[PDB]
Amino acid sequence: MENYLRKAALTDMLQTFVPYRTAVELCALEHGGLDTCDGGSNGIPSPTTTRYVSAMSVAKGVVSLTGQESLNGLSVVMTPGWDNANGVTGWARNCNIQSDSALQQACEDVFRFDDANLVPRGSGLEHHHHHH
Repeated sequence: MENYLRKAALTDMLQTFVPYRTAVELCALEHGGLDTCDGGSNGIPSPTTTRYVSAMSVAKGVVSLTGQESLNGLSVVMTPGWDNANGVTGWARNCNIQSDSALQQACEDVFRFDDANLVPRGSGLEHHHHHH
């Protein structure tokens, strides 16, 4: 339930992302593009792993964290939005761990996500059958 020690670790992991957020915003602001916000280009450092970091990728400002801490098998998908037309500019968080709901309990605590601020994830059904 609590898991404060691991939680604070995940908190620090999130706190490590915080500085990079500015770089993400700088990218989208200066280059006017989310498309330029990839790891290893546009001033954004190349995707790498620190001692505690297991894996992380940077794609169009979106960043996936994989097997981080006890959350082995789990992948967190941080999806920043930059849509002035939708009045939205924030980071959407999602925990994808299919085999271990227990790990989700830990990640969702720090990476907590509101219904409106989570990127939708589904099994097998991602394609939208609109063209009939």
